[PDB]
Amino acid sequence: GSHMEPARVRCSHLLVKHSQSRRPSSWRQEKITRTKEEALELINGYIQKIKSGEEDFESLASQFSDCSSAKARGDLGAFSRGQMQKPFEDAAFALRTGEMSGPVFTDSGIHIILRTE
Repeated sequence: GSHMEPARVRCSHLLVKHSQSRRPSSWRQEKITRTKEEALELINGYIQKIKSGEEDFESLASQFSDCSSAKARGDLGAFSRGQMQKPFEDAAFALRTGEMSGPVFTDSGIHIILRTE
């Protein structure tokens, strides 16, 4: 008598892209020439800060996300399943209040998912 995964969850997301993509363009830089390994270093760097509580995810997502989502704070409030990608959904809906998925690798870049609520 339980629901298969939550129906709606709130999770904030950060996106770091890399050269290997169909569009290596950012809002803070023209051509993203950073390779995957460089992106990994960046991602892991934030992942540690998020656990230790060095910098706030909202501030990170609003600055380090190559996507326009940075200006959207990085948070999308409570979202349903049919709003996110398959890998994102699996990770986001598997995070409880305080959990962080980490590096979600997609073709459009690496997404960091943190359960804010």
